[PDB]
Amino acid sequence: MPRVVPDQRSKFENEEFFRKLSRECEIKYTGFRDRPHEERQTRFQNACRDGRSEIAFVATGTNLSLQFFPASWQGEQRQTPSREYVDLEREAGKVYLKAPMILNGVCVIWKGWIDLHRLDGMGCLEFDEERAQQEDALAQQ
Repeated sequence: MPRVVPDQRSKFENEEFFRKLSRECEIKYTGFRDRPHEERQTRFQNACRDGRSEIAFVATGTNLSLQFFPASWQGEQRQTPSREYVDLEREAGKVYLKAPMILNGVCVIWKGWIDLHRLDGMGCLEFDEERAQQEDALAQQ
């Protein structure tokens, strides 16, 4: 029972929420900051160390827990935060990340940056055309 639909991009491109979300729109923190927000700033930057953060989406007020790390890491058991997938450097004031997730029978990727002052930023969704193809290969051998 595969999860990839005939046209994964068809849904990621035609689906409404999937579309409005497939794009880029304001985002903010709404995970474990409900209590220690100002600290959450470090909890988030500290979570970026483990390639995992909890970001909220202003588009439709949807909570999202994503795991961002270099997918090209094989055997590297140790978890290291690289600006390749999880940035924590001053490349534009805030820090942006990229993580590959599984959305409605389609390979998706959420990318966005968080502001280290207000604890909010800009997020967006994207579809994976590199892995999407393999789904066909693996699903079809």
